Parts: sequence; structure tokens; C-alpha cells
Amino acid sequence: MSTFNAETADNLEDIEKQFAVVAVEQAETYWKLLTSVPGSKLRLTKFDDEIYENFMERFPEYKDVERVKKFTEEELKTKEAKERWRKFFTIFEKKIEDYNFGTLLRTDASAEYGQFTTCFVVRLQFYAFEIARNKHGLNDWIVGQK
Repeated sequence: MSTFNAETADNLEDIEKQFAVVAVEQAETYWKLLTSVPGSKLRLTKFDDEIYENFMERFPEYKDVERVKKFTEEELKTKEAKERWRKFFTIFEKKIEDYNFGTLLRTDASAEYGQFTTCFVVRLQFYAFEIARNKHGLNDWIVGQK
């Protein structure tokens, strides 16, 4: 009920307002953190290890180094994948509260922070690919930047 707390949806542009600002800052924050210290000690969540494991259990297609590094927007935008991200959410709805907090994630791990080399995602999709890339060391090169 709009009279009570939560269920608060002002408009889609309001959703995209809070989303756009948090996403762009979250990206340059991640970048800054790695250029200082290696991504290994950086915990994405207090469930990061088991999020990685459930990602390779429910998606044994992704666990390949080449399927960990990069994705395209279109292969997420298929009905099958959208549903799969909802099933993937229903696993972590018990532990990851802010699954749809809004985050900027790069399409390819070894690609920079450019329009075509990045896509807009939720926190759940971010953590999934990010923890993966971190263990696989596909985002190692940020600690080697200047």
C-alpha cells in the first residue's frame, strides 16, 4: 500500500535517475579499488564464494574462461536468459536483498569502461560475472593500469 513504507514507485525516470547515478559511480569505484589493491581480498558479498558455485551449477555453459570473460547484451535479452536471471534471483532472494540495486558491468572483462564494452545490469548479474572474473583473474589488468 502506497500509504505504508515500500512499494514506492514514483515513475520509470525516477527509477532510471537513482539507477544511472549509482551505476556510473559503482563502476569507477570498482576501478579505483583494483588500481590500488588486487580484487582478490575484495568481497563482492558475504556470500560471494557460493554465488560463484551456484552460477556454474545452474549455468555449466558459463564456467568456461571465454564464457566468464565476456557476454553480449542480446544473449541476455533473449526470453530464455531473462527467465534464467529470475530463477537465478529466486536462489539468492534468501540472502542477497539488494539484487536490483542497479549497477554498471562491462560486457568483456579485459575491455575498458566504454559504451559498447559495457552494459546496464542489476547487482545479482554484476556479482555473478564479477566474482567469476575475479577468481579467473580476467580483471587482473586493472591493478596493472595507470
